[PDB]
Amino acid sequence: NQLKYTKEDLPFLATVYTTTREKTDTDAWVKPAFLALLLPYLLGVKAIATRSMVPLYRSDQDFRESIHLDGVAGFWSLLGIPTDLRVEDITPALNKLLAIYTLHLAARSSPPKARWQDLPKTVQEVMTDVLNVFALAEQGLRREKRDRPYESEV
RNA sequence: AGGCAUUGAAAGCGACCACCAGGGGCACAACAA
Repeated sequence: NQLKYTKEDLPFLATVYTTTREKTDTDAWVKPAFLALLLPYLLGVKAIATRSMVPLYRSDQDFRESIHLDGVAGFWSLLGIPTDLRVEDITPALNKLLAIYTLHLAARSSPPKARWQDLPKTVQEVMTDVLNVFALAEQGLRREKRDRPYESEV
């Protein structure tokens, strides 16, 4: 949103926190889960995402994983992505998470209202059988009232 | 009015067609205490 925060304390324990205005859990977890994979990929830092005000304190081999996610909504467990990740796994995780977000927002979403309350069903069909990726594409087409995909979407 | 004589060979189907389009999710609810 050349330093501008020079009066603020140096962050030895750097915590960042989310707020959302629909009241459900999957809606609460979609931005933290994305941020908790993302910030280690941008900055090489180690993340714990939790509801807990007390953290796990990190040290020289507590550091043996890059990310922990304490108790994510069940869309996470349904994707089968680990709740704890070593640094090599973070780009596989960001790929699966954005691939399911960019597939949920195509069908079972509306342009001003993302309807993340339905994300567990979009994950469960994609994981059951991979051709359901095209079943979701086709749902998108019908919402969009379009009979055929663009050449790019194919 | 009589005897006689109530039938006979062959054929018993042949061609073509055994479907056509279009739809194959639609809505919402993902926690409550």
